[PDB]
Amino acid sequence: MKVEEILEKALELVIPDEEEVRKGREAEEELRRRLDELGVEYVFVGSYARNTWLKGSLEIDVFLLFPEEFSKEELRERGLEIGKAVLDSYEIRYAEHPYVHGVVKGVEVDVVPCYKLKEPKNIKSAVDRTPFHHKWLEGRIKGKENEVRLLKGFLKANGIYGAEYKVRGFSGYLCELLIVFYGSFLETVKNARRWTRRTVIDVAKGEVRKGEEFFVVDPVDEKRNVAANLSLDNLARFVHLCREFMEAPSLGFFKPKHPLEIEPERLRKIVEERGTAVFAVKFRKPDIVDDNLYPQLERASRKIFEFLERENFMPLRSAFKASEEFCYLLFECQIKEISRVFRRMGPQFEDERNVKKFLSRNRAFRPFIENGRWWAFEMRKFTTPEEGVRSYASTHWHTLGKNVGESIREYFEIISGEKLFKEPVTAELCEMMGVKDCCCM
Amino acid sequence: MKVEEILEKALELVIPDEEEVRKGREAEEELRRRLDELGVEYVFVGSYARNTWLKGSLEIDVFLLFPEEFSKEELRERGLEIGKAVLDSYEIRYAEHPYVHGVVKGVEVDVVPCYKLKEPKNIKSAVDRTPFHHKWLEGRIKGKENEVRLLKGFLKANGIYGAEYKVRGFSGYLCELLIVFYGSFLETVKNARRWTRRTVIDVAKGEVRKGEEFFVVDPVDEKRNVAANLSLDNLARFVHLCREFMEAPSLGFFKPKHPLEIEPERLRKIVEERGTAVFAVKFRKPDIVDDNLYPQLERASRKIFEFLERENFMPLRSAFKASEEFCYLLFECQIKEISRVFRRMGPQFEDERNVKKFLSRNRAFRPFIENGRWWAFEMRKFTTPEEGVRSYASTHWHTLGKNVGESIREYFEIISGEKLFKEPVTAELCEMMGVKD
RNA sequence: GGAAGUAGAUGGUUCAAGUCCAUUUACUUCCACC
RNA sequence: GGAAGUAGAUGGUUCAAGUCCAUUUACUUCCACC
Ligand SMILES: Nc1ncnc2c1ncn2[C@@H]1O[C@H](COP(=O)(O)OP(=O)(O)OP(=O)(O)O)[C@@H](O)[C@H]1O
Ligand SMILES: Nc1ncnc2c1ncn2[C@@H]1O[C@H](COP(=O)(O)OP(=O)(O)OP(=O)(O)O)[C@@H](O)[C@H]1O
Ligand SMILES: [Mn+2]
Repeated sequence: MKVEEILEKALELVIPDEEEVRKGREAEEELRRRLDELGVEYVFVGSYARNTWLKGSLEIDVFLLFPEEFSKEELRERGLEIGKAVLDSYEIRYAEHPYVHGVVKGVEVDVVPCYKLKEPKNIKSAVDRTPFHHKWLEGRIKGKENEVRLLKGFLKANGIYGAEYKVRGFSGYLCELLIVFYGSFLETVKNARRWTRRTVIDVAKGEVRKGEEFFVVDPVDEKRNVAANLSLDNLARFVHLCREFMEAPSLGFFKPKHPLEIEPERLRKIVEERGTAVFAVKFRKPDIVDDNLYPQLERASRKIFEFLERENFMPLRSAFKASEEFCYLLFECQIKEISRVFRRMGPQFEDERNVKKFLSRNRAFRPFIENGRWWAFEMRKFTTPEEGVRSYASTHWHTLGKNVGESIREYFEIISGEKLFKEPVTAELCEMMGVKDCCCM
Repeated sequence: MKVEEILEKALELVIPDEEEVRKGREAEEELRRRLDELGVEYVFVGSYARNTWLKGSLEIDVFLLFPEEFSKEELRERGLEIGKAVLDSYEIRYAEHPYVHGVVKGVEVDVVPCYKLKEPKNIKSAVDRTPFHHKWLEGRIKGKENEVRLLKGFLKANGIYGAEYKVRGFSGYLCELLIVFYGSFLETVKNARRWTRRTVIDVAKGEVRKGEEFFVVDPVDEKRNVAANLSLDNLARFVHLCREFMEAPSLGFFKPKHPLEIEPERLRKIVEERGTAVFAVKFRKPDIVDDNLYPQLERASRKIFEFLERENFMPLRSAFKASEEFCYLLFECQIKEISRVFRRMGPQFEDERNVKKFLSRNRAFRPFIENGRWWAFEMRKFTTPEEGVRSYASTHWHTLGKNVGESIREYFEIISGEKLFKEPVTAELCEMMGVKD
């Protein structure tokens, strides 16, 4: 179909209906009656206050403005007090900046404490720009909300919406800025296509520039990269998505895909067809927030992956999963088994004193001469990748992030092959190996 | 036994006995008589003519002299004809410069044609320097001819004596030059220790030097490297050898130990203990002289070894063997079997046009992005180093040396596992695998 | 918590470490959690 | 026959390989067979 019609149909996927808006307005009225009764300085920020929220994804943001003089400790104490005071029921978990998550009249709320500033240049808390963002966006976003919703739909469906470490994709606010910078979803997509990894997009200045890295300049604070946590890979995924959408437009880009329930039998065959070593490390999930788990999970992966590569097991790709009570670290290797013996470089034949030291050692085989250098044969303490990481992880748990490294210490195991296939990691496995035709809807 | 007491014993193995020399002088008188009777300018050279041959292996060198006017061909025709005429039973097989190998009274003989030059500069024939070697070295070795004999046995018990491509070792002449430079086998051994690949020995002026690479100058032709064919590794073996002898001297350094008969069962265990892929390419041996063969076996093997590495089989070492009718290229590999899928590198996402082509190629698995750029899983054609070289040797036979290549082109088998060990390549596997029993 | 940078200092590995594998002190950043 | 080198001519691989795998024509050495 023509791109214009594909977008009209996409709007039914991304615009909240009056069921949900009603439910939000009267959630807003209640929240206000409560906060007013409490006589506190507050301000509605975020997608709800600018009507740029997606269908079925409503969350109201209430900011409480405290005096700049307040300590970090007082900011916490009162923040949570009011937040608790104001919600039908609540929940407190945060990685660094304190807030309370909760519900009023069946709708989700974040009540967040912050400092009231005259300038967002220099910032006490980490969220101090948010009420300035809104003030910047408030007038400039009007009548473009649906463009925003389209871009947020396109992103979510394609798994790259959100700046959190779990996603490392596009923040909601980044979406709003882009729509402001580019006019419309379509125009964002059409331009997105020629973003290099060095595209600097200075919204306030209306400029596109070449810099050291991809960088969206926060209108509100110039030092701030709005896309600071957008992975170079997700940037790439996005520009590819754009190029692909404009060749062949489709409502598909706006509907999300889901892993297909794949038989432990079919992927037995797939793995053996590939003939690779695939195994995971299974360990108990440290009870910490998402934004803390995921970097350490990434870290754990890199470290073993690198261990695997300097040990010549020739790793391909790595992935991870965090279930309810377990985390897995998945790997695939080209080498299932390596020989016991390997080569070690020795001193040049002339360097007498070091040659002395080099054959000093007790070795099963005699060292030889090659291209005018001594060389030895020595044994490996392991010959398969599973054996390797079993050893690596046992002795190097410390280096695997503070919390997983500790959970791995208390207990970890290796699962490989069919045993591993009855674990809730198949989706990653499929994804990791580039398995075709295993996603749907 | 002290230092000099080891050269004493060795003398019986290096100096020719009563019988051996006496069979020479008469086999020499017999030779002058036929050659004179033919009326040729000829002159005796080499180890026998300088009383510098090792006991047991004697070879008389006779040089036919000719005017410079003779064509490349003319030199060759008379050279062979006079040769055939002079010897008893005789043999011709050479790689470039025509000589004739034979037997007289019972001993082995070489008769080589060459041109009578004024000076060994712009040397016409290949071997023209030999008379001019003799003319300089005769009167400078008169009495120290037992210092070469000690050096020769030493190097020949170590299989690193002989400049020919099967040995890449020390030339007989070079050893003679090491005595005239140093004065004694022992002193030669002393300095050897601080020899480097950077060494330039100048016999002409008697001066050690750190020039280009290793270079023993010929005082007869300054531009010759008398050490031209000594390998870097074979150098390395001699200099380590001399370090070992100096610190712990033995007669064992003169005994030629006979390549261990390690049973086919024993190393099947060692190879399985090492857990490595160890196979050989077996093919019919081309009917060519050694000097054209061994360089081709070197090349053949080098090329396959380099294939192996670039194919991620992680080879350790290689070796080769020439038998009656067969040749063997041996390899050992860390990887017995590699996965079927591998990674091909794509282009950076920004490059729309190359990304589009890279994605258009039919594969079995979705390509992915990693660290900015596209990557693709691809299926290998072979999963074992054996399947590997079968495929390589099949297609690249021509790059594997002129003749060995032709031979591989006709036929070869890849032998490994149980079948390999019952073939005449065990000696070479031990050496290659660094075995001690 | 993660990442980055600066000035360190230890361990282990190697014939050989400022470089490889870990550890740790000090300091300046940044990101995520809104 | 092998190797080092100067001046080009292709062919395969690959998204791209003037850089990977090969091939080829000249002129230039050099080594082994003594
Ligand atoms: N990573 C971030 N970078 C910049 N601003 C942020 C970030 N996270 C939150 N904010 C600010 O806080 C506001 C509320 O953010 P929140 O995480 O509640 O999502 P949102 O912007 O409301 O959009 P949506 O609800 O559609 O995901 C944002 O509009 C923005 O001003
Ligand atoms: N590669 C070489 N380089 C220089 N000179 C050589 C070479 N090969 C042979 N010659 C010359 O030809 C002569 C005869 O060589 P031949 O191959 O018969 O052995 P040799 O040097 O006489 O010693 P032996 O016969 O004891 O091994 C030598 O004395 C030497 O002068
Ligand atoms: Mn929100």
